Amino acid sequence: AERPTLPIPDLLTTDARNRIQLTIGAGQSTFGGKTATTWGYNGNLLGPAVKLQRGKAVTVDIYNQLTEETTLHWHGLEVPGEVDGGPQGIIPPGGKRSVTLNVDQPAATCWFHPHQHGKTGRQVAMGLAGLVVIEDDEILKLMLPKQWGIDDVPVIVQDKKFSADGQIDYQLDVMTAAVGWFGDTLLTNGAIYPQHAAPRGWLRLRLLNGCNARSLNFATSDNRPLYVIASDGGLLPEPVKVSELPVLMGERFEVLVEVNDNKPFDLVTLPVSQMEMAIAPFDKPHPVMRIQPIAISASGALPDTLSSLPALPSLEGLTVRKLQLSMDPMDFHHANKINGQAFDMNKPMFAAAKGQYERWVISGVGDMMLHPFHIHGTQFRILSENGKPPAAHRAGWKDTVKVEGNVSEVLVKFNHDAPKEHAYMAHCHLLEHEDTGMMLGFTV
Ligand SMILES: [Cu+2]
Ligand SMILES: [Cu+2]
Repeated sequence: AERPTLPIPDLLTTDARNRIQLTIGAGQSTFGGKTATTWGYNGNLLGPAVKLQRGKAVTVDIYNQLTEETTLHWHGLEVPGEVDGGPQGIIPPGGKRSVTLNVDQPAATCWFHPHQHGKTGRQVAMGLAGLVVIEDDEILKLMLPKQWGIDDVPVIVQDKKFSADGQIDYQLDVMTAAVGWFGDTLLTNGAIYPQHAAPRGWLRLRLLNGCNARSLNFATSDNRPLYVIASDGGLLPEPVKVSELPVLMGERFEVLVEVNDNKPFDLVTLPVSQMEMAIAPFDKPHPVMRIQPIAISASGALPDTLSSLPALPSLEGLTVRKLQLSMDPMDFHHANKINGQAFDMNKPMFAAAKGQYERWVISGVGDMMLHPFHIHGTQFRILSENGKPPAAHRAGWKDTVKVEGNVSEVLVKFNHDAPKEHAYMAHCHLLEHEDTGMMLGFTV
C-alpha cells in the first residue's frame, strides 16, 4: 500500500439562480482500515471549498440532517451579524436556513464550521469543516499557482482521538475544558499521511490549522523555505520567506514551496511549546503530507510584489477596549471567561462603532495557556502580538492573534451591522475553551 492520495475538496460555485446548497449530514469514513461515523458538508467528512467573487452576492441554502442543532459560521468573512452563523444562528435537526453573503473584502482563504454554543468542539471533532476561497480583480493578475488540486491545494490539518472500536472519541469533560481535546492521529484533508502529485516549479499550499486545541509548526523534511504570500485576510505586500511557520487553531496561511527536482519531500509539523502537545508522536517532526513531483512544469510564479497594505492610521484618539482572558483556578461548563464573565448568549458585552477604527488589547496575563483570539466581522491589523511587534508574515490582514501569558493589541474596524439578536463573537479558538465560556458577543 502506497500512501493514500491527498483528498481535494470540491470547488463549489453558484448555480443558475445564484444559489449554493449545503447539507450537514452523517456518513462513514475509513481511518487506518477501520470504519468510523463522521459528519460532512455535502458528504461524509469535512466539506467543499465555496468559491466567491468579491462584489457578487450569493445565496446559501443550508439543510441540517444531523440528530442535534448546529450553526454555520463563515470564519474570516466580513458579513453582517445576521449571516455570520454565530451561536444565535440555530438550525434545528431537519431544519433549513438561507443566508445571502455579499462578499466585500480582498481575495483570501477563509473557512466555515459549526458555532453551536458548547458543542462546536464536538461538531468540528466529528468532521464538520469547509473552505471559502475569495477571489477579486487583483489576485488573478499576479499569475500565482492556481490549478485547484494540482499546484494550488488546500491542506486542512487536524488531529483526532479514536476509541479501540475505531469511532471518533470526543467528550467535553473537566480536563478537556482546561487543556483542549487532542489525539495522536493527524489527518490531512481527512487522510492519514497522504501523498500529493505536484508539478515542477511552485506549489501553492492553503494551510488551515483545523485542530480543536493543537497549534502546528509547518516546515519541510529538508528545511527548504516556505514563501508566505497570504495570511487569514489575504495577500501580504510581498512574500515573507520563513524556515518554519507556526499556525494557531483557525488560522490560514498560503505558502509557495519549490518543487525543483524529482525527489519527494514531506511537509511536516515541528514540536510546539504547548501543555501536553509535545508528547509522542508530536515529540519529533511529524509528517503532514508527502509531496511527489511529476515531470510536468507548472507556469505559476512567486511575484516580487503581491499587493499594497494601507498605512496604519494615527492611534491617538481611538477607543481602547480591554479584553482580559482568565481560567477559573479549579460548573466546568462556565469556568473560562473574558473580563470575569463566561459567555452569556443573551447579554452582549459592548457595542463597537461602525466604520470607526478601534484598538482592542487582549490579555492572557495570569495563565500560561495558548489562546488564539478570534474576532468575527473583521480582518484586523496586529499592532503588538504577545508583547513584541508582529513577525513580517503576521503583519498583514489577520482574524486571529496569539495571546499566551502576555498582551496583544490589534487595530479593528467593523464595516457591517450586528444587532443584539445576531451579535458577532470574539473568543479563544481553542474550541473547548470557547465551549466553556471564553467568548463574548458585541454589537455594531
Ligand atoms: Cu469566526
Ligand atoms: Cu483559550
